[PDB]
Parts: sequence; C-alpha cells; structure tokens
Amino acid sequence: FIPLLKEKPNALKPLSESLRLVDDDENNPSHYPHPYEYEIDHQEYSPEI
Repeated sequence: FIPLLKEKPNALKPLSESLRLVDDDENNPSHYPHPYEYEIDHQEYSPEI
C-alpha cells in the first residue's frame, strides 16, 4: 500500500521521512509505516479534554 494522505497537519513529523521503510528484521519483512505516527508518539494531550 502506497501512503495516500499527503497532509500531515498538527503533526510532530513531516510526511516525508514518515513515508520511508523500517529495516527488515527478525519479526518483520519489508513494509511501509505511517505519516502521522510521531504526532501519536508522545503528544501531551488536551487538558480541557
């Protein structure tokens, strides 16, 4: 699957290096990760929520 949402808004990382490949190690073959993963990585959440 080619990544299909090029918009990376309110994100902690751009979409470019987020659209890369991780290494092919003992648990995973070659595949593609997500655009907005770093925004989901350690974001301090909404205080009013």
